[PDB]
Amino acid sequence: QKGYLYGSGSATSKEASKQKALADLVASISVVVNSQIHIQKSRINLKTDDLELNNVEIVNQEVQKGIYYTRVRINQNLFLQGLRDKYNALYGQFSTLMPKVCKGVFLQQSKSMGDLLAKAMPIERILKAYSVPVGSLENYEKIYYQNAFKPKVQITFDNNSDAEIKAALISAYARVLTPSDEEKLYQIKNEVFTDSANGITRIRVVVSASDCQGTPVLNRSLEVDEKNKNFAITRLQSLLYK
Repeated sequence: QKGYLYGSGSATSKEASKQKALADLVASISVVVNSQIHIQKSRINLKTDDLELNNVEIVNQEVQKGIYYTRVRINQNLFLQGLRDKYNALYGQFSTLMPKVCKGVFLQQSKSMGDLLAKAMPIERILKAYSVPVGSLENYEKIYYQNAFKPKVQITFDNNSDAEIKAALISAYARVLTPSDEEKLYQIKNEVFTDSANGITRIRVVVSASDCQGTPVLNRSLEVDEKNKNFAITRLQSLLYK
């Protein structure tokens, strides 16, 4: 009950009006919120967006001569409860991302943990600044730095292959991975003919979650690209049309 925040907008379309008014409402709440953490910090950082809200009230709607106007508001307390909720949903989504069938994690499952922790911390900063509970991420962070940032995956090669480019590969693999030798964690087999062929599988199972890359440009060390291109591959497999 204690508080109601407003937002309002006008556009040559009813829908566009609605949208300009939410935007303006989120924008308006960011302010009240940022300066609440500012009048708390022991001495507009975070900018909220629709993701953070739900189904808010329409207080005015007018239309005249082609322009539409919409004004919206939301209860401050319902707004916080909704943050408590998106947070709780983030927390219990993390638990479904941890170690599991192995001790090791792999790419997307890691990127996702990174994302949750990145959405959660700001939400949590807000919540603590208003004296709502939920206490701690510290534990999850630990679990993240010790299993998921990177992380550690074994990297195998073939009885022959070759070193430099093998080096090139491990080097690129490394801007995303931490080559490890400990077991009970995801593997990535390799075979390089002139251009690689890559396997994923994890502990207890051979879940093949991997494809095979090539680039016939043979110009010696100047084929640095199987690397320069391998990154871009492995990155955009964290879910981005691969």
